[PDB]
Amino acid sequence: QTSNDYIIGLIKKCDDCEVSTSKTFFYCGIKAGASYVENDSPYLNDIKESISNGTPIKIYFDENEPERIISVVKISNSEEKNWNLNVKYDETPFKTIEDLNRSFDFTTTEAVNFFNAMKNKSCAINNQNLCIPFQYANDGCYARAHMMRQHMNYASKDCYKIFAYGNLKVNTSSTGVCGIAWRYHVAPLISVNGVWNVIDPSLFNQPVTITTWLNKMKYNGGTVATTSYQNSSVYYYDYVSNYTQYDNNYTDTYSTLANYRYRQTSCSFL
Repeated sequence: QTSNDYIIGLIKKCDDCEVSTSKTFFYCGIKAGASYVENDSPYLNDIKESISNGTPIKIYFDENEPERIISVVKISNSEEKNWNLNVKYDETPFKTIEDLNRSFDFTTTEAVNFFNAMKNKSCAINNQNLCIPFQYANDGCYARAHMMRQHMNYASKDCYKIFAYGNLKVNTSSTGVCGIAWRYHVAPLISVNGVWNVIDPSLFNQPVTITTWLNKMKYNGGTVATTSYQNSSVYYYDYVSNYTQYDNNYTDTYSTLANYRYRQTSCSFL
């Protein structure tokens, strides 16, 4: 088995995943969705060793089944250095909404135009280099949010990132049931007439309130454990460990957009 689908990062055991005597579930790097490896896989011990040492590794995924780990391999010293250079452990500065209230300000129509402009960059609508894979719900929220941030900044606007964490579940099907499960989700957050609005074309067709955004992620008994607010420069943030990843040159963003460019949402449950 071969694949061009890899990432470099930490692996964590998935505690609240489906019980199985044949598969073991993990979270790889900063993916919002779980992966798994077969229990008889000759790489399972490499995964465990990586967890014990708390070090990043390269993980390859089945090109026909993106959730499935087909191998892992130790990374080089330069790969490890480059990975470490984007990592910080630090508390989020922001604990409340009032903290955000201190360019971040959009008019109502500025917000709507921006939303629409981002929606039109979807790979499903305009398939081209750097298109944003809104059509692929399983993963990639971190890169979609960071790319939206870049486009904002070009117009001299900025945002915060809102992260939700928990047993997140959404129904992506308009007609029936195409359920997707996440450990977290992130989207840009902008100020419109003094109300913070989430900009998430992967879930909505317009700017919405935080409450509306969070409520979407409680499908089929889904729950939100907590949320975190972050500077837009923050690519990923783990509220439990304070793990913080930056992507200042949009290297990982571009790589992720490209990886998911042609992917279609795969229903986690039916």
